[PDB]
Amino acid sequence: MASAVGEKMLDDFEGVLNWGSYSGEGAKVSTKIVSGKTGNGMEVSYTGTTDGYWGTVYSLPDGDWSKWLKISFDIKSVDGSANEIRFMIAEKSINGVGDGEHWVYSITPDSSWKTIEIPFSSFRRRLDYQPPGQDMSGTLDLDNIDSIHFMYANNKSGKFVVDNIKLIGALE
Ligand SMILES: [Ca+2]
Ligand SMILES: [Ca+2]
Repeated sequence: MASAVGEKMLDDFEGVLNWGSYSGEGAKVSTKIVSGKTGNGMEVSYTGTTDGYWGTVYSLPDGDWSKWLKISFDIKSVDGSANEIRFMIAEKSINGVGDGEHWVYSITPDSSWKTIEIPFSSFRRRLDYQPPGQDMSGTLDLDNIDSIHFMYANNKSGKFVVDNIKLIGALE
């Protein structure tokens, strides 16, 4: 730890890749490390179909960040396209099986680097799909997070880079 601003880095891609990519049923993925907005970055590549799927997954060491934190990441498009993607956040189960609640938000990139900061206040529940070992609170609980997922939100192809994935929070 360093005795400064409440900013907490999560990932910055300066070491070996540590994310869980997947696709299927006529949809496809490809993924590797690159040069990023700072030092190294990660680049992903996707191919869609109307009923197929693609995504990639991060496993947190620490999963409470309530009272005042926001998230921030840097992103840029390497197809030039403004492809529609979504985040999904899984909450902890009160039973200790699977997940407790599923929360979503859709976003779009640009052809130059963008610093996407989100206050967590923009997310909603996944409406047709939720887990059985649930909390069902209608509150996204930054006391008790389980995992985070990047996912398809469209059926076309696309390619992009990401870096600088952190929590932010100060008086400024
Ligand atoms: Ca970096
Ligand atoms: Ca909840």
